[PDB]
Amino acid sequence: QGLVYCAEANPVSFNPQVTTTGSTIDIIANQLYDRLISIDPVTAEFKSELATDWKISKDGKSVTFTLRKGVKFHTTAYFTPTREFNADDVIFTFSRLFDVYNPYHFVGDANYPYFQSVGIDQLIRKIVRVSDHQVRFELFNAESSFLANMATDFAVVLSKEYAMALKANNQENLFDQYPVGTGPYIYKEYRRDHLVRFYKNADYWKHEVALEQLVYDITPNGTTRIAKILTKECDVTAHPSSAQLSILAQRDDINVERETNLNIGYWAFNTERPPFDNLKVRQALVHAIDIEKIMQAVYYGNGLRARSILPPTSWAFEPQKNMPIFDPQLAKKLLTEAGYEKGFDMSIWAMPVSRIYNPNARKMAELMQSDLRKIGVNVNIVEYEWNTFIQRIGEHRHDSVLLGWAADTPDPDNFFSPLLSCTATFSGKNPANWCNPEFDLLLTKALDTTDLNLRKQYYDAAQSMIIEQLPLYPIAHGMRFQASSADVEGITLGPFGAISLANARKK
Repeated sequence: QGLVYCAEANPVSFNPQVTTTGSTIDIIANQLYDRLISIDPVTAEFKSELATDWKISKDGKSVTFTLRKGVKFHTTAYFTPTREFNADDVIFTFSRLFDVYNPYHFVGDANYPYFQSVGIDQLIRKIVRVSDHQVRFELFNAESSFLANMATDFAVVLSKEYAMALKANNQENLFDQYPVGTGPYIYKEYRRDHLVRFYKNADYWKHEVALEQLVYDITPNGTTRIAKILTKECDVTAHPSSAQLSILAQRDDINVERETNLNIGYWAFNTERPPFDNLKVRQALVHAIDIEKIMQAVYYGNGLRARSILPPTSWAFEPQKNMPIFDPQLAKKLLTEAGYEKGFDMSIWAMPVSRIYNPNARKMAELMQSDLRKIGVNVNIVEYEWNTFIQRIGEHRHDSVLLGWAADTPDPDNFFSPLLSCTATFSGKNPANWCNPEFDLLLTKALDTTDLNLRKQYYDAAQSMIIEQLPLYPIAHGMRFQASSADVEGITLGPFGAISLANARKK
């Protein structure tokens, strides 16, 4: 038997290294690949994946991974391995991110958005082959988030042999399109904007894989995904429309999981674009927004109002005393002092698809447009296809944007570096377009130490800084939902990271 998953977007690649977009990661990361290590969703301890063991040196500058033996790369229509997984695959995979001499470093777009945002090339000096099944990472400095970064869905292990065979024929451009991994499923077919089809990996190292066939039905329209699960054309539906949760709840043969999750939905200002570079304007705009109306009409009472950019479940969470409160009069008063008592036009870019942190950006934008009109700010709503949308926000084309972040790890840095740091801005991320070295300094110091208390102190000051300067306005944290036919079991919906179907089964 097989399983049909209704995906909300086309995958932008079959290599997790080149995107941070959940829509893509959900499809490819846990299905085709494995990592060196993962993070236990309950205890937050690192768990063995392709690494059986790891040790950090005294000074935190060397990390040694012992590797699993007997691990096979996929046999696909286009590739048949000659050897089992080893240290060379690790050294190739990760050096491709930071080493300009790696022959794939510049392949495709030459962009690795997560890794560049956390400044990977200022972190890894080199990777040493101590033996066939052991490698040592040498770092320029200790970073307390390093293992957490090696546990992200982006840190998959690629095939050096495949990479090299394609290079010998000048077909490096196929590497990221026709993937080879060690994961539970294998690439069979992809039809742009229609479907992707994976097959069971009969050689999977970790366990026997239950499903023979995995199909992703690319279906951007939220109501259509509801429709498809109701008619049983799909067995699993990504990100169900909150307006249709009640309908799904009433169907006996449909299960809907609802889980707490580390995420933030926010309204980011393009801080390099006047007038949004003016702090008074940013303050004015936020006080104009009826957030409680939003908690009700958008999140349907299922979200938690944001008290900080960090979700209350983050270990560094600290509620901010000066969170802006809804006050149109105060909003009007600031707008004037900012020099805009006749207001101005502005765009609010809205996502076309439901996300954990914002189930309906369009509706939220419309509510905001209505609120803002009341103080003379004329909003036009901008919206594009999901992947196009992410790309243009990455180019900072917008005045302001409704976006957010679903955390890939429970390490608080995962909210800060990829979101608000200088390097993030220079790597096509950071919707606020905010480069503040004094803020970046706090994040560096939080990483110079492993001491939780010391880290939290810096994250406390980082949190306060975001509220004072308002590069973005934290709005809410959402629940993670997923709908599936009652015939489906073994699906993992955790508090961070992408979906996995590795243990999925029917009946």
